[PDB]
Amino acid sequence: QSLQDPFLNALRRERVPVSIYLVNGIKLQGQIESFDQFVILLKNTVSQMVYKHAISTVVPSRPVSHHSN
Amino acid sequence: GQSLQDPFLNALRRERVPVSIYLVNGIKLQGQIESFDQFVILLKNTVSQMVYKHAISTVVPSRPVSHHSN
Amino acid sequence: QSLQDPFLNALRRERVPVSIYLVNGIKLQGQIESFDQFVILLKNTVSQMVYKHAISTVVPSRPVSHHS
Amino acid sequence: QSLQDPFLNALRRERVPVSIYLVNGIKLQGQIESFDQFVILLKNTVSQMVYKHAISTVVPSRPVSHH
Amino acid sequence: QSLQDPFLNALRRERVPVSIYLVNGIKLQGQIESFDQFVILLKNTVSQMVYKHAISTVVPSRPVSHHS
Amino acid sequence: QSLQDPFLNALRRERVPVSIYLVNGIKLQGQIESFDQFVILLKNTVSQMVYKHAISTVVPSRPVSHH
Repeated sequence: QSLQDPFLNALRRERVPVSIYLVNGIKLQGQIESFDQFVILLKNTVSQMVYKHAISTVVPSRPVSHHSN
Repeated sequence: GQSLQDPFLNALRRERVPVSIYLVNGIKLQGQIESFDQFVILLKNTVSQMVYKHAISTVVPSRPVSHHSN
Repeated sequence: QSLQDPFLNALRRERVPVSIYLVNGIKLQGQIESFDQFVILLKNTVSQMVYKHAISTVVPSRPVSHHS
Repeated sequence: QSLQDPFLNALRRERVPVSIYLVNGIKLQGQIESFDQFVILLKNTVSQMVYKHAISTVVPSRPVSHH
Repeated sequence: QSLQDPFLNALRRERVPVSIYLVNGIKLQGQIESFDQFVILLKNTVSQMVYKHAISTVVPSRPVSHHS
Repeated sequence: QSLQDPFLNALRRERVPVSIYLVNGIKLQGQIESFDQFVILLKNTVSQMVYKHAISTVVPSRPVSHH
């Protein structure tokens, strides 16, 4: 019904490398493993739990089609 | 007042105007409002980037946008 | 009841130059056209939309009667 | 909530000079005129509306008997 | 059932010196007078009100039993 | 279903060293001692309380199962 879900779900389903930018000026990288009401797991060497409230932007490494409905 | 978010974001969208979104950390994002909902804005430029409104300070159009109001 | 609405309305009605300080450090300038539960529209050249969650303090440029 | 209203009320009544520090490191000064669920009106030369969500700490300039 | 209340109660009655670190990096000091759902009153020379939303970490100066 | 409960529980169960990056860019280390809807207890040399609203990301120092 909303946007968050399909956007993250395409990125993950596609295992596309993404960048996640934090409010503190840090730039995380890796693939979107899973997500939540509150968190995303970004997979790199380890799984890391990023809190949505500390996220500024989510930026794919390339155009991902069909981020649909 | 009334609800001002939608009529403003919608104006910027149908008119495919270039905007600058400013983050709470004082970083500047550019592009066009592709879509938006209760929590996020999709800013199309070279890709689509999901921006969380909670991380957004101010939205600025690059030129005046008519009505921008219901 | 609330203070935020009588206070802003007086600035809007009397169309006074205000300085909106944001949590980053940036000092916004201009006039308040309208507002909302979540945003203020500050005008100068363009109509720009501020989220209240990023505002620290609203300072009038000159004294305003913001009574009740 | 009920630890806050009595603290600010006491400050306001004594018209005590206070020091408001914001989540960004800036330090505001003046007197508490009014307050709300969301805002404090700190009076200086002008009345300035401060959002609580942007404040970290409110510091009395001298002791104040609260609740 | 939470940890945040037994944790602050323990520090309170024990009057152990704590260090409150703020979201921005500032370090407050003193003893925990009382507390709320939204605020903590940190006493030293004066009673200062700290907003929890601006608090990053609460670090007691000595080990404390904090159970229930 | 919560994802932050299994992840935190696994990390704690295994007593694994983690790094907690705060909304200010400072890194905290230790082991997860317990946790709340609002806080985590990071055990290092002292039992310290970290608020979740000040946490960017939680980083296990080595791969963990989190089945």
